[PDB]
Amino acid sequence: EVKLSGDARMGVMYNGDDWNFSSRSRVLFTMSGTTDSGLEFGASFKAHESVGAETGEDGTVFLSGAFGKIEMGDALGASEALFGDLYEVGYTDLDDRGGNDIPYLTGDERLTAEDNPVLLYTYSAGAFSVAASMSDGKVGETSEDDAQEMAVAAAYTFGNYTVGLGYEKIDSPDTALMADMEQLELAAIAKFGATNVKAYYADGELDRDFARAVFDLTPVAAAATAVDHKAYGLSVDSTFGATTVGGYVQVLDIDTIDDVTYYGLGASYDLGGGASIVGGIADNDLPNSDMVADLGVKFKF
Amino acid sequence: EVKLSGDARMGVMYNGDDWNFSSRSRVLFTMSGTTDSGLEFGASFKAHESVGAETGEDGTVFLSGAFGKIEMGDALGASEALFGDLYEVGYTDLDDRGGNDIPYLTGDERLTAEDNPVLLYTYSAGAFSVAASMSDGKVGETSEDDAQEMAVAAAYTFGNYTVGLGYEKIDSPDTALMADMEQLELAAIAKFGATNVKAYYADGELDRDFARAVFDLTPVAAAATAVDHKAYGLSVDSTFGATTVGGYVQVLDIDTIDDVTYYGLGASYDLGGGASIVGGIADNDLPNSDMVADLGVKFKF
Amino acid sequence: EVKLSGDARMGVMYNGDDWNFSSRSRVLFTMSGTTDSGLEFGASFKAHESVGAETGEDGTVFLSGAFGKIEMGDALGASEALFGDLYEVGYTDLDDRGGNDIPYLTGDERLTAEDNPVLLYTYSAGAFSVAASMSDGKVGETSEDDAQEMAVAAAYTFGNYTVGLGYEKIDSPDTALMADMEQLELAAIAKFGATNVKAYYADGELDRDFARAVFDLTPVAAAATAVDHKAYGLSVDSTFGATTVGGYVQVLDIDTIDDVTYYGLGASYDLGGGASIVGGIADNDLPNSDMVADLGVKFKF
Ligand SMILES: CCCCCCCCOCCOCCOCCOCCO
Ligand SMILES: CCCCCCCCOCCOCCOCCOCCO
Ligand SMILES: CCCCCCCCOCCOCCOCCOCCO
Repeated sequence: EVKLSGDARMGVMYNGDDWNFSSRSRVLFTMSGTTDSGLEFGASFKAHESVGAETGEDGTVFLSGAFGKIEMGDALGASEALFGDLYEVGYTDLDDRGGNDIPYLTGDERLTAEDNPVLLYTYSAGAFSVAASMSDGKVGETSEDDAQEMAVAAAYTFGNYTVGLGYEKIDSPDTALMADMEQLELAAIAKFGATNVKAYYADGELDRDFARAVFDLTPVAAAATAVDHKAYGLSVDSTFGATTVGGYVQVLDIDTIDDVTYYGLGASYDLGGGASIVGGIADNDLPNSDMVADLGVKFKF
Repeated sequence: EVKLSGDARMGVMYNGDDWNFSSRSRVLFTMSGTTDSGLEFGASFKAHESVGAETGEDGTVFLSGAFGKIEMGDALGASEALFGDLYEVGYTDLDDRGGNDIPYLTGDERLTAEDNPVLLYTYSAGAFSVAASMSDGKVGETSEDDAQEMAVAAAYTFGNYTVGLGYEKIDSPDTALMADMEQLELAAIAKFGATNVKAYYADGELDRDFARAVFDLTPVAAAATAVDHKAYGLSVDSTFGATTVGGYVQVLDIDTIDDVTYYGLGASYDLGGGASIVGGIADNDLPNSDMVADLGVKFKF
Repeated sequence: EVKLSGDARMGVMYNGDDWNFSSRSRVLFTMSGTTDSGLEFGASFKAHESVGAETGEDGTVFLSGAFGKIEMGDALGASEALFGDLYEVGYTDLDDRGGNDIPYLTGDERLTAEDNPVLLYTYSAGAFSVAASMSDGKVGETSEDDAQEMAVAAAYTFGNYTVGLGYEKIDSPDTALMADMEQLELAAIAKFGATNVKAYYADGELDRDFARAVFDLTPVAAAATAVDHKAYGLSVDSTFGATTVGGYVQVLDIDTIDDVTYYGLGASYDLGGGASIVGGIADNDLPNSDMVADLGVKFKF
């Protein structure tokens, strides 16, 4: 069975200097089935991904059961599968100055995307959850000696709160050229009525020149070094009636290289029916940074 | 909600010299919704446009209400939104020698396409209609100082006839390189039973070397000059029973550069059910021009 | 009317040296309609082919009736339309070492693919079938003097068996550069309960350097020569309960150039519901050849 859903948005966006019209529409194909013993299986991808979904680069395929779910394709990484990301600000998701996303190292469309189809395993039992993920250590089916990437996370919900932790590791095929990167994450999610609060603290080590490239700095002509980093952040959103207001603030401090605090503030008004007016503002504290902002309508079909 | 429709055609086509098989199939995704106060909203794009529809280059998004409809994306331009184009000849739309389309300067996939998402506003009240359109004056969200393009049109239906007028203007970012282009259009549409008659007269001014490029002439190594042009044409089609016969003739006279009359004659036979046999013939009076022609079946699903 | 179906698979694949995750998902658009006298017409293409299906390179359009079916697009060639191919081994279709496909010269995505939309005509009456196919002798609608390719096949079912024959011919536009290629095929299909047996014998002549390129050999700096070849093979599959086991073996002997025998063995277990576990092994006898193999699940929606 194949079900269709879709979305669209339109409005105006300020990129720091000019306003521009911004719009889009997408269509999602969700396919499902149950085997005779009650195993579930399915697949989904958006229409603009038809081509990569046909090679396993985009879209995901899965099979679940009493043993947990195995998913393959552009599967999220284990930590991000359990904890997700922060309040999404702006109708276009105002990612320009850093975004609402938690800086997960692996999985998805993140640092490991070249590796795809990656595999995600997840399993819950009552109030606990575990997730583990990895590439094959080759570039999909072309047996390329590469990035072996992997992650593990686990959570525990106790009433109102989930708290969890995860570990992500990216192995370098030539550490004289690229240090291995690793990160440890702790996250705590709390819902109190119409308010959601999500907070995280991650720490680990990054390859020097990847870290210098994050902040847009030329690399240094030397062998690879690992620098230490710690990241952390918070979003709060609440809904009153049909109005949600929310924001987030996060910091990345990569030691010996630079520090940035980035943030955003947004609001939505639900017109009911699948449409809402959404608008937002995000920025960070580095040097250049010019706020971006937007305002428009978002539609779910 | 997401509805699917689609089309397909197949037959043989004569390009001036040889016959070739010609065929295609397309699928259109139409998505709709109503908000709690009865505002309508939607989005649509064809499957082969999944990629550009995801950036706002292809497909359109809209929101309508008592105030009129706002549409954003590859929106038609205001004049073309009210008056449309002439009898479509041939199963492949025999556009080779000039086509059935009225030479609108803006909107759509026309001279302004780079500008997209462009915006179209339309509003009717009883028997009158207004439409206005424009780009943002940037290249979508990449704030590129460019083509500010805009148009306005209005119509009035009085029984059997609509008559209307429109104005289209394209501003040059460096008039020493490209003159501004403008056009004024008047159109009159009349339905008399099973006969439709559409006629227009447009006039204005074009950039010299754009006009020379239309007729496929090298440009002249000089600063930009505007040349004056006037365009006009007519189509008539009628249906008897299951057979429609129709044609059009149009002329473009760009002063000091060249004149062309182009035309076409076609017929359809409806097999009922969404299929019809369609065939046609088009040509113009320039020098080379070898008639193109075709014959095949067209299918709507 | 537009119906959606789709498929997906996931598992691990061994390419001769390494195992890799391999997965995909696809969506097929099938569109149909009946005219007032009961002619059927339709079109279909997969989502990842939206772009070529819009030019007639991918997907097919058709119109059938009492006269037979005419199909245009990426239509299969006449022989392959009647006889199909051998047991498909492996969840990814383990085509690496030669595959389960019978070496048809024309149609489809085979040697004639550049030619597409190609045309297929088929007609059955009781127990007999005929099929004929061809390109236009141009490169679709760009009138390119090329490959005129064509084929004819016919079959006869007598109870338990179909036996048939076909002829395929590819004409060279410069025989000093490329010999014409031709092939004659005989095939016999037999179903005995849950067992299917398919066998073929083809023979003809190939262009020398195409034949040398098949076996991956540099060509020889001389004018084109035709070499003679004969191909033949067999697959057997049977289902016991929910387990199907099957395999095939085929040989290509191109005279004065090289001989290869290629084969594969696979099995499926049906989980019911559209999912099955499939796995397989294929290889050939040339020199390098390292077996490929796979194991995973396949899903139909
Ligand atoms: C710890 C691994 C991080 C991996 C993902 C990168 C996280 C990026 O967000 C942090 C930085 O703030 C935004 C980027 O700063 C660069 C300049 O602004 C962009 C235009 O020049
Ligand atoms: C007034 C602005 C016009 C902007 C759109 C162009 C209108 C084109 O149709 C008129 C010309 O007739 C067809 C083209 O003539 C050129 C040569 O034929 C094509 C193959 O060489
Ligand atoms: C008679 C016309 C044949 C036209 C289609 C080609 C048939 C290919 O299958 C036969 C050969 O066996 C597989 C290929 O052998 C080449 C080397 O292996 C591949 C990796 O190097």
